[PDB]
Amino acid sequence: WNVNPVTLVAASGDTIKGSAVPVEINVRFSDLELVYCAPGRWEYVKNKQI
Amino acid sequence: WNVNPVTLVAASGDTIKGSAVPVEINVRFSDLELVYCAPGRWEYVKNKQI
Repeated sequence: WNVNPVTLVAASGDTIKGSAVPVEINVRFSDLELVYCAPGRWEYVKNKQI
Repeated sequence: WNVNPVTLVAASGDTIKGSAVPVEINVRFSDLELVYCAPGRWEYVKNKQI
């Protein structure tokens, strides 16, 4: 990540956050903690890495 | 930790960070989180005691 990054795709339905469009991560190091959150949501730890 | 300090060690092999010389964790609490990272690197969260 950076270089060729993530492409994060939630499929329709319950959003990860906001408008559900696929999120991308430039952040060089990164680690992704995401849970399905009862209001039909996928939590994402904001800006983080090692 | 604090008090009697830690010693993290990188000896030859791959560098933890930078020069691989042993990095010493002073701080009272600490959380040691490192990976073996394909650029031969062991990255640990700075600060992030418990």
